[PDB]
Amino acid sequence: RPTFYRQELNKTIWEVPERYQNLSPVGSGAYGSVCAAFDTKTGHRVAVKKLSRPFQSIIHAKRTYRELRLLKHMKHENVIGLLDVFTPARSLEEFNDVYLVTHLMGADLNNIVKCQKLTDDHVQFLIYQILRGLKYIHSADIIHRDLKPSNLAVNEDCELKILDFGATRWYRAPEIMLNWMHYNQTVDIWSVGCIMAELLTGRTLFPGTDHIDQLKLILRLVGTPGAELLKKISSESARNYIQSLAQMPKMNFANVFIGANPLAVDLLEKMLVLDSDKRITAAQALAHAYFAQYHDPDDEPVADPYDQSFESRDLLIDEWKSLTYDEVISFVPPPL
Ligand SMILES: CS(=O)(=O)N1CCC[C@@H](NC(=O)[C@H](CCC2CCCCC2)NC(=O)c2ccc(CNc3ncnc4c3cnn4-c3ccccc3)cc2)C1
Repeated sequence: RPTFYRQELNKTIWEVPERYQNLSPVGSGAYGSVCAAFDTKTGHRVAVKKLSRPFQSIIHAKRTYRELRLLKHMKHENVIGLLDVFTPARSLEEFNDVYLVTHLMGADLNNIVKCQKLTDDHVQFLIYQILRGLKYIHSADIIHRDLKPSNLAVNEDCELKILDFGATRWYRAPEIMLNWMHYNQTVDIWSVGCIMAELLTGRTLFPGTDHIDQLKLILRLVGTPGAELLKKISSESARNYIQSLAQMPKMNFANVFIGANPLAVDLLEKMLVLDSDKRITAAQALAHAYFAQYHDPDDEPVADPYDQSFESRDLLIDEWKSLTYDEVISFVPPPL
């Protein structure tokens, strides 16, 4: 067990191993309780996040568990990984505080776009990397559900990591804003479509004042729902609403991206599909011709089996808090 040290940072008690020095608060608050540190073991900068009110309720307890269970699983170049998870607690009796260590983020994809006007070489490479990360995540039966530029970290090499820091609206698949039952991984693909369009056009594709405004901007671009789609909505009320919000004059798809590489527009067209059963998968996307320059199949792995069975459980804080401790004590850092 390592030696820890106390610290007040913005009226917040920060106890960490001494290997993590120069803790400095980052994200102006909005990213939760996060500090930039210096990993003295490796001499790189890192992010320490102290988890906030982690065992307050069943929901918070179970959510603390899922996160640690997820971070510990992600061993892929285009997805966030865990360098370190620690607690000051010398026992389960005392366990209340959880700290997570990751690479420090230099820029989100948002910052990138503010900095520079991206080329088609950039857009190919960036989207290739998101779809690669998604192929891995999807293989483990994990859906991101909140893919957006602020959750995409991008380095000096334009190398990219998918993460979730916790406007979502702009990038959200339409089935979710209509609260339909059926939900597949391709909700993420919709988001990649929205993100890619933004990288091509430099503007929010569906900049919707509210969710109803959003759904109008979508349906005028991706068409009044087809016979095929409507034949999969159950409620008369829902079907009448969906076709009721598709009363904006229809728009021409390729018109919206005049100037873009046609191979890009071709790909966008297979991502921004109303019918999620007919929307392309991450693994198919990787084989699209727009990624000729990068797409290597032998180098686009799937994840290992991910035990998600805890998702279905109604347990007590002390079960959640105990399963969490198990996972903290038993963590094995990645190699350097
Ligand atoms: C459903 S739920 O309810 O469980 N759900 C609630 C909302 C938050 C969700 N988070 C996660 O479950 C994911 C892990 C799940 C994976 C993520 C990848 C896709 C597949 C699923 N967790 C993460 O992705 C994460 C991110 C950062 C950290 C710590 N690291 C930083 N935390 C803040 N800020 C930072 C840094 C680094 N740099 N910066 C930074 C910020 C600003 C400026 C400079 C640097 C820790 C964890 C969980």
